[PDB]
Amino acid sequence: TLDVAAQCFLNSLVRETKDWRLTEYQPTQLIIPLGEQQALHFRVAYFSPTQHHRFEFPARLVTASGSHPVDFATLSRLIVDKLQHQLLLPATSCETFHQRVMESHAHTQQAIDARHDWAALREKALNFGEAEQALLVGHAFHPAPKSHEPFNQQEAERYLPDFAPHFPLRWFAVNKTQIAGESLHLNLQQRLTRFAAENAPQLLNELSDNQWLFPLHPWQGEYLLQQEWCQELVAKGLIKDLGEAGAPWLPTTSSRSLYCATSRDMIKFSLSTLSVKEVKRGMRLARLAQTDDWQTLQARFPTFRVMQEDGWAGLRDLHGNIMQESLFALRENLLVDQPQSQTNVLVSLTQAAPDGGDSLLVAAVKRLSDRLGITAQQAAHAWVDAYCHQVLKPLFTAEADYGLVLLAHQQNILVQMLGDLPVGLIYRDCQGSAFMPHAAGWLDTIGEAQAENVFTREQLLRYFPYYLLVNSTFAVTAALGAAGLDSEANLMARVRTLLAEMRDQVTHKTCLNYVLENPYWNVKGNFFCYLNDDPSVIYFDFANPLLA
Amino acid sequence: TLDVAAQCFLNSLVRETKDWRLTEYQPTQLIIPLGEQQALHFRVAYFSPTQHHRFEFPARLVTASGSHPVDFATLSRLIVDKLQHQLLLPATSCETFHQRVMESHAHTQQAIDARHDWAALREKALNFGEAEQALLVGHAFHPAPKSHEPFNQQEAERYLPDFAPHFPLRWFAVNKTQIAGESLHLNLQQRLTRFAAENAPQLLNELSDNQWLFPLHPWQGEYLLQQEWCQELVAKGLIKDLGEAGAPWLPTTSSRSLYCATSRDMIKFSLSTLSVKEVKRGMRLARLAQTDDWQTLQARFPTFRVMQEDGWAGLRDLHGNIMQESLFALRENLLVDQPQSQTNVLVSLTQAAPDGGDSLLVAAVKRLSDRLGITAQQAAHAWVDAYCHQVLKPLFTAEADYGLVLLAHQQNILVQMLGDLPVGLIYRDCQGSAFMPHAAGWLDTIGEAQAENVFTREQLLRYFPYYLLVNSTFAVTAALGAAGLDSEANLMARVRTLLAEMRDQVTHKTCLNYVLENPYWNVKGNFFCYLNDDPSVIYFDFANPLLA
Amino acid sequence: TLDVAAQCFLNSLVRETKDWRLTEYQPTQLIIPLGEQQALHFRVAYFSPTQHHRFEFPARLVTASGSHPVDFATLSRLIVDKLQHQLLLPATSCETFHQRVMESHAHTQQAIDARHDWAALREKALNFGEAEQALLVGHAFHPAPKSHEPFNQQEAERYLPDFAPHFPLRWFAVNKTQIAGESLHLNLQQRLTRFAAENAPQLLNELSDNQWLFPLHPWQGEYLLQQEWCQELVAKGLIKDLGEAGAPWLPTTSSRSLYCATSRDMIKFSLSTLSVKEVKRGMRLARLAQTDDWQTLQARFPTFRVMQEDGWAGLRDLHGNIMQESLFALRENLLVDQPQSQTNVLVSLTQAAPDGGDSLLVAAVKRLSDRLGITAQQAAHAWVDAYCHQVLKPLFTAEADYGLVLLAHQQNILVQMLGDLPVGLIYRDCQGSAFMPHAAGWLDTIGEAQAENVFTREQLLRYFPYYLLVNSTFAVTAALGAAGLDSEANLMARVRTLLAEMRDQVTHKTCLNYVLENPYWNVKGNFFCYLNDDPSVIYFDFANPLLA
Repeated sequence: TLDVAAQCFLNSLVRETKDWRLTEYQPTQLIIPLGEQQALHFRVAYFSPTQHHRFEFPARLVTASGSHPVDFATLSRLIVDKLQHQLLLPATSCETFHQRVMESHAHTQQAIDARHDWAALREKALNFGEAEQALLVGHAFHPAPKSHEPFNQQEAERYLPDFAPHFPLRWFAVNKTQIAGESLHLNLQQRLTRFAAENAPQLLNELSDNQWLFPLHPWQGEYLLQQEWCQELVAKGLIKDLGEAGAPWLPTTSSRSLYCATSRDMIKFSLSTLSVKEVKRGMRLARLAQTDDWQTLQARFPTFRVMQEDGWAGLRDLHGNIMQESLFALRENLLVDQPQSQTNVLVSLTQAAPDGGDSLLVAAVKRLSDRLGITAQQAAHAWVDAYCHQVLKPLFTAEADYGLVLLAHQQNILVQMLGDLPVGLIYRDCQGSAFMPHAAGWLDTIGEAQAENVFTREQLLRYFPYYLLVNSTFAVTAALGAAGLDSEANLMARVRTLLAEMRDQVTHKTCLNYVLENPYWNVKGNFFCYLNDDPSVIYFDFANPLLA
Repeated sequence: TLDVAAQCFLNSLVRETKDWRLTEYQPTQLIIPLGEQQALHFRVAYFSPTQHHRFEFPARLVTASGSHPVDFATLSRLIVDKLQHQLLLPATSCETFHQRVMESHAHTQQAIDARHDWAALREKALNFGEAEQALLVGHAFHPAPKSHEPFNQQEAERYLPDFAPHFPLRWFAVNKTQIAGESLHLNLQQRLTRFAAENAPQLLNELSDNQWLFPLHPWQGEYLLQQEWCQELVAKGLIKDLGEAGAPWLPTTSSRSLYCATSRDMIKFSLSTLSVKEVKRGMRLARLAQTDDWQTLQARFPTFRVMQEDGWAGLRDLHGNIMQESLFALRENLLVDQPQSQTNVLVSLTQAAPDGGDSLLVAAVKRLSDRLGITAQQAAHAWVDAYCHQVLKPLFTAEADYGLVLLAHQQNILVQMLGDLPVGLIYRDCQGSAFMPHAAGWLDTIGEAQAENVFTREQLLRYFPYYLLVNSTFAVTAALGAAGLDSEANLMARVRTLLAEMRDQVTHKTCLNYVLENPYWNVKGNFFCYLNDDPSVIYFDFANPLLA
Repeated sequence: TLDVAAQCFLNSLVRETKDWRLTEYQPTQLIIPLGEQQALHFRVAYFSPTQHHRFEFPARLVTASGSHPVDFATLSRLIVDKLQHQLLLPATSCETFHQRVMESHAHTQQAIDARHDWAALREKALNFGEAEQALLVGHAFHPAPKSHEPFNQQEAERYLPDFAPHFPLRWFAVNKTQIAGESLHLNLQQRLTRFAAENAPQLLNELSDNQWLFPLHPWQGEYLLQQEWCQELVAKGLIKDLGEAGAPWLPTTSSRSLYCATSRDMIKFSLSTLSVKEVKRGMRLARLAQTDDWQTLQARFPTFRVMQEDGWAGLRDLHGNIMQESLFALRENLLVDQPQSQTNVLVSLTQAAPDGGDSLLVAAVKRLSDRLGITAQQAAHAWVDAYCHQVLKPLFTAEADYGLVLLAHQQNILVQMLGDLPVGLIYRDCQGSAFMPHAAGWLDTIGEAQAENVFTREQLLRYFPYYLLVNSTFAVTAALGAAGLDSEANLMARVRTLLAEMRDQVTHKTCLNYVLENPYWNVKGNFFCYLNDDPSVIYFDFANPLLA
C-alpha cells in the first residue's frame, strides 16, 4: 500500500537528516529512532539513491514491549516531538508545523478522492492543459506541499488545478487614469484591447478611448470589491464591474497562472501576490530577448524557447498608488497555434502516481518503447538522452556563454515531446531569471546593468544545480528507477557523460565543474526551512552522485 | 523570366560536360559553343557551384551575322545536333532523345498551367499528402524528367500527382488458389482482410474463407481485365470484378505509390512494374527489422524511422504463375495516427518554384525565422544543421556500424519537421536498400547471408554519396543559396564540419573518408545515360566541394 | 435545499395515492398523513400538475406535541410502516422495500459526490456520449431507481455511466462451432470480422476460417470464465481468452449498452440479461425495415430514424446450447459519421439537476433564446413545438398508418438537435417494439405474421400513451414549467393542439382519440409495483390533462 502525501514528509525528513537506519537484511526496512527505546519502522518498497523512496504502509512503532502499526497523524507527531527536544524548539512552532503537515495530508487525500479519472491520464499523450492539471502533489520533498490558501472547499474546487476546473475571467471597465502597466510590441492600451477582444469580445461595447477593459481572477475580483480603496473608485465612476464573461480559463500548476487554449496570452494574477519588482523581471528579460545576442542564442538552440512575460497591468487608487493585489502579468502562449502539442510540465510527468501505478513519464516511455519496437529500458535511455540534449544543454550553455541564469524548478520546465520523445524545451516563469557578472556588458546595451536580479558565483552554485539536477533531472531518473526500467545509478551515469561533453562546448566552466567534480552540494532544504517562518539545519550537504 | 523544364535540360548538360564558357564580365552569361562559329548564350540569374543554375530566358543564338533569341525547341535541337556529330551518334537515337525532351517539356508546362494553386502552398506548413503532390518537376538533372507513361491526358489528370487528384481503388474478389503473397505480423489472409475492412468495408459481404478481397490500381485493374490469362480466371469463376469502392487514395511522387490518410497501409502497385525479387527486398529488410541489432540501431536513433514494406500479393494464372503486372506491396503508414504531421518529401521542398518565387524549403525557413525572431540566414543555418543531425547522421552511421545501405534519392527522404525545423527522418522505398560485407553475420541470423542485394565497396562509393550528398544534401544547400539566404560555399562548410564530427563516432570510416577527402566522385550521370537505352561519357567526375 | 433521490420516492408516492393534502394557504405545504395524529409536512418549492414536484428539505414530522425535522431514512420508514398497516403487508417485503429505497438513495448520493463536473455540462451543446453519461437519476417516478447490481464500488465506478468511465472490451478467440448468431447485410462471420477490425485490429492475428473474434463486456467476461461450462471449452481448446484490447467504449444510460465513437456498431451485452427471444425482436424489425412499406414510411419522415439491431451472437456450450449469459446484440451507430452531433437522450435533458439549478433541457432552451434573440418563453414554445413535430408526429403516425408500436421510454428517445432546436428523432431499443393487428398483412410479407410481440388494443392504450406522453412528453413540459419559462398548463395546451392536427392526417384514430378524449388513463405504476416482486394498487388512474 502507500500514501503519497506521507511519502513526501518522510523523503524530505530522510534527505535532510543523518539519523536513520537502513537494514542490511531483508525485507528491507528504514528505521527512524525516536529516542526513549522507541523507533519507527518502514517497510521499503523502493530505496532510492536520491531519496525518492517509496514505503509500504502502515508504519510501525517498535517499543520495549512490542510493535503496533501507527497512522500518519501519529508518526508525524512522534517525529516532530523528537525534533522539538533534539533541537530545543518552541512547542508553539512545532504545533503549527504539525498542524500544517496534517492539513496538507488531508488536502492531498481529498484531491485524490475527487480524481478518479487520474489513471486514465496514462492512456495517451497529454496536451499542455491536461498535463498542467494532472498534478496532485507538486513538491516531493516538502513536509506540507498542498495548501489551499486562500480558498475554502467550494472555492478550492473551482480555482485549484487539483480538481481540473475551468472558469471565465472577471472584468472591470476602468478609467485610463486608474490603470498602470506596460507592454512590448503593442502598447498597454493595445494589449488590453487585444486581450479583451480574444477572450470576452461581448464586452467590447464597454471599450472607449478612456474606458479600458481590465481582467481579474474571479476570486481576486470579489476580494478587491470588498476593499475600501476600490469601493471609492466605484463610487467615483472610475471602475464599473462587468462580472464574469468570456472564454474558459483553467488554472495551471501555479494556480495563480491561467491558460486559455484560444488566447495568445496566458495570464498570471496577484492572488492572496505579485509585485512591481517581480513584473519588472519579466519586462527586463523580454527587452533583453530583443537584442542581437539573444537572437544568436535562439539561433543556436532553435528547439529552446522562453515564454516571455512582456506585459503587465494594475489598478491605481485615488492617490495614484499601484495596488499590488490587482496586478497581473501576461505570458506569451507559445501553444496558441498548436493546442494539442505534447508539451508537458516536468513535475506532472515525474510525480509518483496516487494509485501506486506508473507515473505519467513512465507511461510515455512505455508508449515510446511500443511505437519504436525497442525495450522499455532502451526507451528509458532514449528519453534520458534527449532530455539532456533538449533541456540540460540549453540551460547550462545559457548560463555559461551568456551569463543568463534560469532557475529550473520542475514546474518551470515544459518538455516539448513528439511521440513521447523530447524534441524541445519551453521555459516559463521569468521571475526565476537572474544575471551573472559576465552578462553585464550585455545587460548594459539595454540600460539594465544595475539590474536588481543578479547572482554571485556562490548563489549560482547554491541554486542552479539544485533546481536543475537535484529537483528536475533526478526526478526523471528516480521516476524511471522506481518503475524498474533501469537503475538510477545507470541512468545518472548517462547524464554524467552527456554533461562532460557539454563542458567541452562552453567557455565558463565554473558551473559544470561543480556539477561534475565537487563531492558535496550545499543546498537550501525544505523540511526544517518550513519549521521556521537552526542555522546549519536549514542547509544540508547533498552527496554528488555524478562524481567519478 | 524562366522555364523550369528547360533549366533541368541545361543544368544536366552543364554538369556532365566540360565544354562551356562562363563570362568574366557582367551581365554574367553562360555560353555553349555549337561549332560552326555558332553558340548559345544564356543570361545567368544564379550561378551555382553544384550546377543548380537558374538562367533568364530567352536563350540567344550568336552567329557571325548577329544574335537572335531562340525558343527551347530550337536550342535543344541545336545541342543534340552538336552531340550527334561530336560523339558520332545514330541520327535515330538522337531524334528519339529530342522527341522525348520536348514531350517532357510539354508535360511539365501543362502541369504548371493546371496548378494555379501552387503559390498558395507557400502559405503554411504542408502535411504529408500536400507535400507529395506539390512536385511539378521531380528530377532537376535529367534531360526529360516528366513522362506520362502509360496514360493519356484524362488518364494522366486522374493518376499523376502533378494534378493533385484522388480516387478509390478497384477491387476483385479472388479465389484463395489464385492469390500469392506474404505478410508479417498478420498472415496474408489477415492483411487482405484488414486492408479491405479499413478501405472498402462495404465489400466485406464478398469476403469468405476462400474468396479474398484483392486491391488494384484503377488503371491497372482495367488493363488486367483486357488481358487473356485474366479473362480466363473470370470465365472459370475464380475472379469476380467488384469495381471501384472505398476511401480516397492519392498518388504520391512515385505515382505507382498511393497514400490514404485513414489506412494503416500505403500501397505500391505494379504499373505499366514491380517484380517478385523487388518485393523480396522489402520482406528481407522487414524481417531484418525484427532482430536485436535492428532494435539497438532504432534505440540509438529514435527520431529515425523506416517505412517497412512487410507485405505483398499478386494474382496467379491458371498454371499457378505469378503475374507480375498484378503485384502490389504494402508499406507501413507511419503517419496514420498523425495525418497532419509536417513530414514532407525532400524533393518537393527543394524543387525550384514554377513561378520563380520561393521554393517550399525557403518558405519553411522564412517561417522558422519569423517564429523564432532570428534572421533568415540564422534560420537557414539552423535548418541545415538539424538536417545533418536528423538525416545525414542516421544514414552514414547505419552504413558504417551496421552495414545497411539505404540509397537516399531525394524522393526517398521524408523530413519530419516540427514548426519548420527538422526533428526526425522517415526513409521509404525499401527496394533502395543493400547490404555491405560487414552486415553478413547479421544477415545470416535470419538466413539471408546469400542476399541478392549486396554491395561491393566500389558500388557503395559510386551511389551512396551521389544520392545522399550530390542529389539530396546539395539540393538543400543550393535551394537556400539561390534564395540568397547565404551562399552554397558557406552552407556546404556547415555540412563538411558536421560530417567530420560524425566520422569520430563510427567504426568503418571508408564512406566518410571518401566524402571528406577524395577530390573527385565518379558518379553515373543522366543526360548521356538517357541518350542510350559513350563508355566514359555516361560516367563523369564530380569535383568534391567538401575537400579542405 | 433539495434531495433529488428523495424527490423520486415522494413524487412516485404522490402520483399513485389519493391520501395527501395540499395547503390552500402559503407557504405552500404538501402533507402526507401517517395515522396516529401524525403527519409529514413538505414545504413545496414547485407544485406540478403532473407530479414533477420539487420540495424544500428537510421534511418535518408533526405530532400532537410539536414538530421536528426528519431525514430521508426516517420519513421513508414512517411511510412504509403506514402502507404496511393500511394494506396489511408482510413486514418482510416492507423491510426489503425500505432497504432497497435507502440503497438507491445512497448510490444516487455517491454518484453526485463523484460528479463535480456536472454543472459544467450546462455550458454548451452536448454530443451523444456526453448526454448518455450525464444521467445521475434515471427514473423520476420510481421509489428505488439506482441499483448497482451486479457490481461493487470499484466495479461500479468502472462500468456505470454515473461516473463517466470508459474501457476496452474483452475478447475471446472462439471456434466457429461454439458461436451462434445472425446478421443482416453481412453474414455473422463478416460482422464479427468487421467489428474486430474496427475496434481491436491488433487481435486480427488470431482470426482464421475457424477461429473467430468474440467481444465481451469486461465484467461479464470475467464472470463467464468462472463458470464451469466455459472452463470446459477452454480446456478443450475451443475458446482462448485474449484479454482486454482496443478502442475505448463507454457505458450509456442502459449500462449494458456501450458506445464507441469510431465503431459502426454499438453493442448491447447480456449483463447480470438478454435472451434469444429478445434479440429476435431486433432481427424481425431489422428484416421488416427492408420492405417497401418501411421504405415508404422512411420517405415520409426523413428526419426519423430507427437504430436497427440487425445482428447478435452468443457462445454455445459443449452440448450446443446457447448460453444466454454470453449474448450480445449489435446496434447501428447512426452517429459514427457525425460523432459531435447534438443528439441527446431525452431523459438526460429532462432530469432534475442534482444541484437545484437548470436542467440540461433548460440550458439548451436558454441558448436557443440567446442565439435567436427571442425570449426564454418563446424559445420554450419553439422547442415544445419542434419536439411534437419531430418526436410525437412520427411515433403516432407509425402506430396509426403502419401498425408499428414503438414504446418510447424516455431513455429510448434521442432528440437530434441543431443549435439546441429539435430537427430529428432517432429511436433505439428495438426490444420495445410491438405490432398491431393491422400490421399483420405487412408482417406476413416477411413471414412474421405469427410474431410473438403483438399488441391488443388494450395493451396499446395502456403503454404507448403512458411512455410517450406521461413519461416522455410531460417530462419536457414539467421541466420547462419548473424553471418558470412558462407553465405546464400552457405548454400542455401547445401539445394538445398539435396532437389534434395530427389526428386529421392519420387513418386509425383509436390511439389519438384516447389521448385527446378519455378523461382517465389507466396506467401501470411503479411505487407499489416494486413493493411486490394489491391488485388495483399496482394500477392507477391518471387524470388526462389534455382533455378540453
